[PDB]
Amino acid sequence: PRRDPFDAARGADFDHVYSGVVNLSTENIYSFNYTSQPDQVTAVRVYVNSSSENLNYPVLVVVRQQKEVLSWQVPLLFQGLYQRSYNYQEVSRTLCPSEATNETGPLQQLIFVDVASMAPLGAQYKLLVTKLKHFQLRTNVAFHFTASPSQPQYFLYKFPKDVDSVIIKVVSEMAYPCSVVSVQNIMCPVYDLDHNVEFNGVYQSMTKKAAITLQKKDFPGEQFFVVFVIKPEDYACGGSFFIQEKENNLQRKKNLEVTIVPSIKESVYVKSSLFSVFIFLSFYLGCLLVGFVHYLRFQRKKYKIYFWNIITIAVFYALPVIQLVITYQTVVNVTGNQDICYYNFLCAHPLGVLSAFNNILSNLGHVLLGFLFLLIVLRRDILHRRALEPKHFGLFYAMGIALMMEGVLSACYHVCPNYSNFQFDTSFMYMIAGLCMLKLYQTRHPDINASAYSAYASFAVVIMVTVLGVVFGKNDVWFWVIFSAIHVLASLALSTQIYYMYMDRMVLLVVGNLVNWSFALFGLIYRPRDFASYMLGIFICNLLLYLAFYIIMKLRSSEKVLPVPLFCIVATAVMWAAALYFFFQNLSSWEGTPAESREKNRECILLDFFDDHDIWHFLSATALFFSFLVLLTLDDDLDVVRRDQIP
Amino acid sequence: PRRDPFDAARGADFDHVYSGVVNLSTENIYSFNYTSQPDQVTAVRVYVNSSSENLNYPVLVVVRQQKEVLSWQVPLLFQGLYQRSYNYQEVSRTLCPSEATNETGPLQQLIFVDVASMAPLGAQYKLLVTKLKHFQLRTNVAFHFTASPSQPQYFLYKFPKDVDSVIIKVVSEMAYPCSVVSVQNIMCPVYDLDHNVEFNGVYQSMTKKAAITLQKKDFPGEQFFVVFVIKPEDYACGGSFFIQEKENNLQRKKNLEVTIVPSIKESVYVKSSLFSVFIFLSFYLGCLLVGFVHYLRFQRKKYKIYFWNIITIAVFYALPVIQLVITYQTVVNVTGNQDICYYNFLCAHPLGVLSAFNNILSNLGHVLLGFLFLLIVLRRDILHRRALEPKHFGLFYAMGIALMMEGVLSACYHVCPNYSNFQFDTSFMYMIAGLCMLKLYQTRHPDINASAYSAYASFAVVIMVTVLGVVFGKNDVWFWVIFSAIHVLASLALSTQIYYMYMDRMVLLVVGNLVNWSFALFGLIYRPRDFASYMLGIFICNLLLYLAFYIIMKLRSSEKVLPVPLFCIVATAVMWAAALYFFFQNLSSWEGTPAESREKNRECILLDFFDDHDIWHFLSATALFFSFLVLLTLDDDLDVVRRDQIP
Ligand SMILES: CCCCCCCCCCCCC/C=C\[C@@H](O)[C@H](CO)NC(=O)CCCCCCC
Ligand SMILES: CCCCCCCCCCCCC/C=C\[C@@H](O)[C@H](CO)NC(=O)CCCCCCC
Ligand SMILES: *[C@@H]1O[C@H](CO)[C@@H](O[C@@H]2O[C@H](CO)[C@@H](O)[C@H](O)[C@H]2NC(C)=O)[C@H](O)[C@H]1NC(C)=O
Ligand SMILES: *[C@@H]1O[C@H](CO)[C@@H](O[C@@H]2O[C@H](CO)[C@@H](O)[C@H](O)[C@H]2NC(C)=O)[C@H](O)[C@H]1NC(C)=O
Ligand SMILES: *[C@@H]1O[C@H](CO)[C@@H](O[C@@H]2O[C@H](CO)[C@@H](O)[C@H](O)[C@H]2NC(C)=O)[C@H](O)[C@H]1NC(C)=O
Ligand SMILES: *[C@@H]1O[C@H](CO)[C@@H](O[C@@H]2O[C@H](CO)[C@@H](O)[C@H](O)[C@H]2NC(C)=O)[C@H](O)[C@H]1NC(C)=O
Ligand SMILES: CC(C)CCC[C@@H](C)[C@H]1CC[C@H]2[C@@H]3CC=C4C[C@@H](O)CC[C@]4(C)[C@H]3CC[C@]12C
Ligand SMILES: CC(C)CCC[C@@H](C)[C@H]1CC[C@H]2[C@@H]3CC=C4C[C@@H](O)CC[C@]4(C)[C@H]3CC[C@]12C
Ligand SMILES: CC(C)CCC[C@@H](C)[C@H]1CC[C@H]2[C@@H]3CC=C4C[C@@H](O)CC[C@]4(C)[C@H]3CC[C@]12C
Ligand SMILES: CC(C)CCC[C@@H](C)[C@H]1CC[C@H]2[C@@H]3CC=C4C[C@@H](O)CC[C@]4(C)[C@H]3CC[C@]12C
Ligand SMILES: CC(C)CCC[C@@H](C)[C@H]1CC[C@H]2[C@@H]3CC=C4C[C@@H](O)CC[C@]4(C)[C@H]3CC[C@]12C
Ligand SMILES: CC(C)CCC[C@@H](C)[C@H]1CC[C@H]2[C@@H]3CC=C4C[C@@H](O)CC[C@]4(C)[C@H]3CC[C@]12C
Ligand SMILES: CC(C)CCC[C@@H](C)[C@H]1CC[C@H]2[C@@H]3CC=C4C[C@@H](O)CC[C@]4(C)[C@H]3CC[C@]12C
Ligand SMILES: CC(C)CCC[C@@H](C)[C@H]1CC[C@H]2[C@@H]3CC=C4C[C@@H](O)CC[C@]4(C)[C@H]3CC[C@]12C
Ligand SMILES: CC(C)CCC[C@@H](C)[C@H]1CC[C@H]2[C@@H]3CC=C4C[C@@H](O)CC[C@]4(C)[C@H]3CC[C@]12C
Ligand SMILES: CC(C)CCC[C@@H](C)[C@H]1CC[C@H]2[C@@H]3CC=C4C[C@@H](O)CC[C@]4(C)[C@H]3CC[C@]12C
Ligand SMILES: CC(C)CCC[C@@H](C)[C@H]1CC[C@H]2[C@@H]3CC=C4C[C@@H](O)CC[C@]4(C)[C@H]3CC[C@]12C
Ligand SMILES: CC(C)CCC[C@@H](C)[C@H]1CC[C@H]2[C@@H]3CC=C4C[C@@H](O)CC[C@]4(C)[C@H]3CC[C@]12C
Ligand SMILES: CC(C)CCC[C@@H](C)[C@H]1CC[C@H]2[C@@H]3CC=C4C[C@@H](O)CC[C@]4(C)[C@H]3CC[C@]12C
Ligand SMILES: CCCCCCCC/C=C\CCCCCCCC(=O)O
Ligand SMILES: CCCCCCCC/C=C\CCCCCCCC(=O)O
Ligand SMILES: *[C@@H]1O[C@H](CO)[C@@H](O)[C@H](O)[C@H]1NC(C)=O
Ligand SMILES: *[C@@H]1O[C@H](CO)[C@@H](O)[C@H](O)[C@H]1NC(C)=O
Ligand SMILES: *[C@@H]1O[C@H](CO)[C@@H](O)[C@H](O)[C@H]1NC(C)=O
Ligand SMILES: *[C@@H]1O[C@H](CO)[C@@H](O)[C@H](O)[C@H]1NC(C)=O
Ligand SMILES: [Ca+2]
Ligand SMILES: [Ca+2]
Ligand SMILES: [Zn+2]
Ligand SMILES: [Zn+2]
Repeated sequence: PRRDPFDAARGADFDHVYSGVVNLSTENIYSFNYTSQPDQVTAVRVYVNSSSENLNYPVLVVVRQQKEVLSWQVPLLFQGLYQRSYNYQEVSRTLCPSEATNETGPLQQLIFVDVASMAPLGAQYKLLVTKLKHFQLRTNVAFHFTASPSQPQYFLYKFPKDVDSVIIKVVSEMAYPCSVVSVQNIMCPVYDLDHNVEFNGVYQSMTKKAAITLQKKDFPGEQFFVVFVIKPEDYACGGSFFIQEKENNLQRKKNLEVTIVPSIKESVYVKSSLFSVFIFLSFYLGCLLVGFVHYLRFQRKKYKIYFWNIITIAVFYALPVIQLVITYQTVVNVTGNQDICYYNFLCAHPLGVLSAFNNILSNLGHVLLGFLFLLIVLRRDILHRRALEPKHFGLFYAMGIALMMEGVLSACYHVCPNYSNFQFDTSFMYMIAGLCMLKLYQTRHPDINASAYSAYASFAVVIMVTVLGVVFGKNDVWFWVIFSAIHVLASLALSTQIYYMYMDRMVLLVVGNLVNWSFALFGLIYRPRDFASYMLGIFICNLLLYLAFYIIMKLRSSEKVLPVPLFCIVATAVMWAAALYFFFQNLSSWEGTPAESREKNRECILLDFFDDHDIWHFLSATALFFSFLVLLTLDDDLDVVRRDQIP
Repeated sequence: PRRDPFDAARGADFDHVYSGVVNLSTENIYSFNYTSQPDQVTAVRVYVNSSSENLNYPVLVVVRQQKEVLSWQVPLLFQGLYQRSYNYQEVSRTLCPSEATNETGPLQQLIFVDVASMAPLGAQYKLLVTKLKHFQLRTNVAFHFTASPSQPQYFLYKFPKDVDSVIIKVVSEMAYPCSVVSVQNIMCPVYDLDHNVEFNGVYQSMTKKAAITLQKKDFPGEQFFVVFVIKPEDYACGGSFFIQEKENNLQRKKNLEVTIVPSIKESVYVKSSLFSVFIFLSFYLGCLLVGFVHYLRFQRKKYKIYFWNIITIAVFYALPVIQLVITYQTVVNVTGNQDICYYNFLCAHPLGVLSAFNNILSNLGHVLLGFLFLLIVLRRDILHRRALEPKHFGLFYAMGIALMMEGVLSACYHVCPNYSNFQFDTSFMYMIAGLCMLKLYQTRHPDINASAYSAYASFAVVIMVTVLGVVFGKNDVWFWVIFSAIHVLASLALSTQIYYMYMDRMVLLVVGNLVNWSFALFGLIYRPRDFASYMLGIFICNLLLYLAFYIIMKLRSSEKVLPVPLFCIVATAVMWAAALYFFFQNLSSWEGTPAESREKNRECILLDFFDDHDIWHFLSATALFFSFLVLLTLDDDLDVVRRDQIP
């Protein structure tokens, strides 16, 4: 079979459109010839059109280079998820470039394009082969382009000498189509197809936003390829089947803008760590100063088992979650799949094997303030015991331990947030609250009744409300039924609690009922994603309302308050308002697909290191500490009445 | 460029070897022609050989059919993991068949094969195109074949009219190379390459064994393709640098044998469920019978808060694990990746959305026997309270709840076992043991000391030993250090405990030390994969061994025993022996890669439903129940001594 390609290989030119017709007894060969100079990269792009009547007899296209062969067919055919098919009549591909070194010198390159078909009568085609002027990407310079499910794109980036780490930020002005962004190494071939893109590099599915962080040391040669591949359907990105438009002539054209920006330096790490440590060591320093001043001026002129049980429970609850999150982080590091953790990729600063270092360093406040509260409670206990030789000190010990464990579990959860972890930190608080309530009720004894046995009934209702939330997830009318059930339960539980402990009585009862109804309407506005956290927030705010009612009844001239109580309460109110502002900024969400969560990402504001969530962590820790301080030292004037005052 | 393929397309013959030389000015074209008859499937296979000097100028091969174009190059190039390359001189592929049905009638088919190269002098090649006689697979008939990294294979299976579910079992005699087995649907194209095989169907990585279960209703047309693809390196399958035989020219040939077998029916499900329920309801029936007999013959002629605390802890520990395993199962069902859960794939029988129904139904014994034990203890407590108007009843309630929770947590773990789940069920037991020991020590009071505070020191040593095991995993001499440490700790802890409670005393001390040293030797022989479970087993065996000294001392004519105690001890001894036998048959392991774990899979022996692990579950539950019964009813004869006997 002696065939000479050069006999019919037409010497073709770049940037020229060739029309043709091919059938069984015909085949078309085009020969393209060019030269590559040193220290310069040239990419070639091939475009083929064919009309859609060629369904049973497509047009087969083959591209031959010195070491590679590529091939496809027009129109491209895609298989849907629900037995549906799509066809695209325009196909474009970029051929893998070969860099030229000064030692090698300029090289001559030859390319062959073969177009064939098996149509009995004839198939029409149009061909166009061009060079790419915009192939190499520059730092800090935004680049716009367009992609299609049959026309994938990819570009080249070279690391600058000084830069040690970069971030690729990709933004589109509209979702649907949804795509995949991949980063791969230089060596050919380049996997830019739907069925092999998620094989080599690191990739992220995206609809409106995407961000990837890279380090120089992981790329030999200090260069990489960025590949953009569109998908035929939006099922994987939270959408439905094909959204046909007026122009859809099948095409899903997505307009994209890409930027590559250098990352921060380690001085930012040092400054952020020092600030975070000092802002909370200031509390210890101030407490020591106040104690020293009081000693200089004013002085001159049983529960152990209830502590060790909680310690044991905390340790043996914390260990497995630590192991699980370690496994998650290792898997994410190894595989390169970045759709596992729901980070805030715009301000996820890594350190070592850690992906988001800031989100873990932000939890220092919980631990430090819990330890300081434990120290204060221990001081009070020691002083009381020495004076005797103040009854619920075990409750305050449990409070401090719960604060510290909240910090620890939040740090564990933020290693890799997904939809299989929030439950641990949500449920530890339920366990601690149940233990504390049971111990308090037993310590109070029945005596009269006591009260009306509402506490364990409410806790049980909480238990199967959590069970029901586990069973049915956003299931028809069950959602509204359980929502109304829990709201009414909280309402009448607060009602009976305030009644069992006189116009102020029913005035405050009506106020509390109105506040609970306001909570109900707020929940009606925005549906609650998770039931356990919703109930926990309602429970905490109900306790705050009860504390407010208690202090308002104490402030009716029956008793007095020291400077420390009202200083603590005003600090608590201010800090709670400040924290509640930041609580409503959600930069990610495990409720939806990773792309939808990525749509909400935001840059960070404080010293270029901390986003809204870190500030929320800080403020919540401070507010909880001050609220606990209010709770502990509220009854101090009653010490004036001697002979075994209120405990 | 008008070119006629038929001018040089030599009419070629099947099963004939064609040799040739091609270069820049020469291209070889072969035309193959055949016919497909109705109700018959034919597949075509293409083979290309090329020598090794064609490194910079390979041979490019293109295959053209009516609706598909395929292409590759010889020698095939593969990229390693640490910057290495491999080249293969022989390539072969199977073309996607098109089945002809009676309404369409026989179809004439034409195929073109084009061979080209850009060598400046000349490149040699050899080509052979054949039909496949053995393409369709039959039921219960083994089939042998051979595969290579550059010669993937795949076959077709059609569901019989009556079989509703099948199992594909693949077996090879030697690992290294390690391969991938995939199941996909009928519609072309077929992904049989390293970079796209894990995209559409369901797949498993294998070295010696593989097993996949399929249901008919998931496949339109009731047929599928089974694809076998070998890998260039063994890194993903627990392997090191690829092994090269003395003979090998590079080629990693793998001999495989594949069988397809129908699955079991629902009658087995019904029979197994009935047997599992009744074998444990027999205990309730016998207890009721003995109570009725005792009533007919012999009669004719404070802790509440502890129970509720334990219940709260159990519930709020159990829930998040349930959510986590639900998420795991949903993910493994959706993504089709069967390397996530470490099942025993040879006897994993699905039901609904459950992948291994037997491994969960085998846990009924724990729950049922725990309920029976709790009922017995409650009866004893009620009778004692009625007689008064019997001290550690809270401890026995704790044991019953612990049996409940062991059953529940093991059932949760077996939903999808991997290297993230054993920690929960391991740690709950440590938490329960610590709480119970603390309660016992506090209630018994120091009085004298009490003892030497050995228990708290031992538990602390357990604490940071578990922490260290979390930190260092098989890290050089540290492994041996911690091993010797906890064996020594157990030895002297047991020595102190027995000494604090007389040649018999020294005899028993020597016996206990020798037993602990035997444990140390056994641990030296086989390394402990997990530290926490090793410590738990050591503690359990030491506990029943301490019970052994207790009874042997009690039978020194000072006191007697009733029929129930010695029946219980003989029962627990024999059932512990049987359970310990079944405990050493490991059919899966998360220590290694999924393929290495699959190497240990085994069929199931009991009623075609239950493997060895299920028998272990049953026997362990029964043995634990009888040991608890031994503990509860050991001191009954001393009730003869009235006036406030021992509590
Ligand atoms: C019975 C005696 C006291 C028991 C003490 C233990 C239980 C009280 C909570 C202890 C501190 C845990 C912190 C609570 C909540 C927040 O961290 C989280 C947000 O991550 N949940 C949320 O839901 C957000 C917070 C909701 C805010 C409500 C409005 C102020
Ligand atoms: C201290 C007062 C009583 C406390 C009661 C609660 C704590 C004791 C443990 C209760 C039983 C839990 C189950 C134990 C073991 C097995 O399930 C597992 C293997 O699945 N571990 C294993 O290690 C296997 C079993 C090892 C057996 C060794 C030889 C008998
Ligand atoms: C479609 O195929 C037919 C034959 O199957 C082609 O007809 C002849 O093609 C040769 C090839 O160069 C010409 O030399 C003859 O002149 C053609 N015959 C006639 C009567 O025109 C036909 O050319 C093919 N279609 C196209 C567009 O090339
Ligand atoms: C293939 O079809 C596309 C779409 O019909 C053609 O793209 C058009 O190109 C012209 C430039 O000559 C533009 O003015 C039009 O706006 C384009 N149409 C669009 C963007 O929808 C393309 O020229 C055709 N030919 C090739 C070789 O691609
Ligand atoms: C290798 O290429 C050279 C030129 O590029 C071929 O030399 C001529 O090839 C044509 C077509 O095959 C023949 O008609 C001439 O007779 C060849 N010239 C000579 C001097 O032999 C050469 O044939 C190619 N190699 C092979 C094996 O065909
Ligand atoms: C390609 O090379 C292989 C290996 O050299 C050839 O396979 C040999 O085939 C013959 C029969 O023709 C056997 O007797 C040998 O044992 C085979 N060698 C092996 C398996 O290593 C093959 O024939 C060559 N040609 C083609 C077209 O594949
Ligand atoms: C190799 C490059 C990244 C070095 C840059 C130095 C950075 C990574 C170092 C310098 C100061 C360090 C911090 C100093 C103090 C603390 C508080 C301590 O309780 C936890 C560790 C932590 C938070 C350190 C983390 C690592 C740190 C931020
Ligand atoms: C025995 C009882 C009454 C002791 C009560 C605890 C005392 C020592 C605690 C409770 C509230 C504390 C204050 C709370 C907040 C601040 C603001 C901070 O920027 C400096 C420290 C300072 C000023 C703390 C000093 C110590 C403090 C006064
Ligand atoms: C009570 C106080 C002392 C508790 C302090 C807990 C701190 C030190 C623990 C809790 C959770 C831990 C993290 C859990 C998981 C991982 C992932 C692993 O790949 C690197 C270490 C890292 C990031 C751990 C670092 C240490 C860590 C932050
Ligand atoms: C040594 C290897 C084989 C251990 C296997 C563990 C890996 C493969 C498992 C363990 C935990 C798993 C993840 C658990 C939860 C999620 C979140 C979900 O939205 C997508 C699936 C995903 C991301 C799972 C993917 C597979 C996974 C990462
Ligand atoms: C005592 C406590 C721990 C018992 C908790 C039982 C809960 C977790 C169990 C009992 C019944 C279970 C359900 C039974 C059936 C189905 C239908 C299936 O398509 C999805 C899972 C789902 C919805 C199960 C989810 C888990 C479930 C709700
Ligand atoms: C959405 C789920 C998953 C988590 C968040 C749920 C909890 C923490 C949320 C949901 C409803 C919220 C409350 C709704 C309304 C009010 C009244 C307003 O004057 C102060 C804030 C307050 C009191 C909110 C506090 C936080 C809250 C209790
Ligand atoms: C302890 C509590 C009751 C103290 C007072 C809390 C007040 C000051 C808090 C609670 C609810 C908060 C608001 C909740 C929601 C929003 C909408 C947002 O787009 C801007 C901030 C804004 C408007 C917050 C401002 C501060 C706010 C009004
Ligand atoms: C549609 C096909 C699969 C129907 C076949 C019937 C099978 C699946 C049915 C028939 C009898 C059933 C069992 C009957 C009793 C029990 C004990 C109970 O404590 C849990 C459910 C369990 C274990 C059932 C599981 C499902 C079961 C085995
Ligand atoms: C108050 C004290 C003495 C109560 C003692 C519990 C008695 C009633 C229990 C403890 C051990 C029990 C036995 C344990 C196991 C079996 C084997 C079974 O195939 C028949 C019932 C039988 C033989 C049980 C009968 C009831 C039994 C004897
Ligand atoms: C104290 C007794 C009553 C507790 C009984 C617990 C049993 C009924 C619970 C505990 C764990 C549960 C399983 C946990 C996870 C899943 C996966 C989900 O996709 C289907 C339900 C299934 C398979 C649950 C079935 C019911 C289950 C086995
Ligand atoms: C109070 C208890 C819960 C604290 C337990 C601390 C444990 C979980 C922490 C403390 C120090 C941590 C280690 C610190 C550094 C490294 C090196 C890194 O390459 C792998 C993770 C590893 C090995 C961490 C694993 C988690 C770790 C061991
Ligand atoms: C291997 C890890 C992961 C889990 C298993 C650890 C525990 C359960 C194993 C390891 C060592 C084992 C012991 C080794 C030696 C003896 C003495 C022999 O006469 C009876 C079995 C007995 C008493 C074994 C019981 C089970 C045991 C304690
Ligand atoms: C409570 C205990 C001390 C009762 C006596 C336990 C005896 C009978 C048990 C403990 C360890 C067991 C052995 C463990 C492992 C093996 C190796 C296996 O290939 C054959 C069975 C054999 C040899 C078992 C036989 C039974 C065995 C010897
Ligand atoms: C409750 C959380 C409190 C957080 C305290 C500070 C957290 C410090 C965490 C670990 C820092 C070092 C480990 C990070 C990766 C180790 C790799 C390396 O450092 O080289
Ligand atoms: C401690 C565990 C004891 C196990 C008791 C029996 C387990 C029964 C588990 C659930 C059975 C029904 C759920 C299985 C899949 C439901 C889907 C379906 O049946 O259609
Ligand atoms: C490609 O162009 C160069 C420049 O003139 C020429 O020397 C070379 O022969 C051309 N290649 C072919 C195959 O014609
Ligand atoms: C290659 O050599 C030329 C000759 O001066 C030089 O300009 C160029 O920088 C060299 N390439 C590199 C990468 O240094
Ligand atoms: C293939 O063989 C059949 C049988 O003789 C013949 O009719 C047909 O023309 C052949 N195909 C071609 C392209 O000649
Ligand atoms: C098609 O028709 C033939 C004619 O007898 C028959 O044998 C064959 O079974 C039919 N095909 C099917 C799928 O039934
Ligand atoms: Ca590449
Ligand atoms: Ca397919
Ligand atoms: Zn958080
Ligand atoms: Zn098990």
